[PDB]
Order: sequence, then C-alpha cells, then structure tokens
Amino acid sequence: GPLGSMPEVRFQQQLEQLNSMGFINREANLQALIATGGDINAAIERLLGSQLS
Repeated sequence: GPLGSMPEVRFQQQLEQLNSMGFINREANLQALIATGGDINAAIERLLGSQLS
C-alpha cells in the first residue's frame, strides 16, 4: 500500500517545481500544497494570489 501519508513525496517534488518558479520558501511552497493537496497549480496561485502583506 503506497503511503500518501508521506506528503513530501508529493509536496517536495512540486516544491522543486515551484523551486523552478522562484519559490524557495519551502514553508510557503508546501503550505500551499497542504491546502491544495498536491495541486501545484493552485499552490502557485496561492503564492501569487495569497500574499497578504
């Protein structure tokens, strides 16, 4: 049984992908992936869209 309870197996790879996009705030990257569950598209759109400063 492949364990999906190993989030970085999805997250960290998408994190390299965001890493390619100039997103190296691992925290932000995978937090975006936390609320998207591996939806890196929305992950990016959360980094671009949800920047509450």
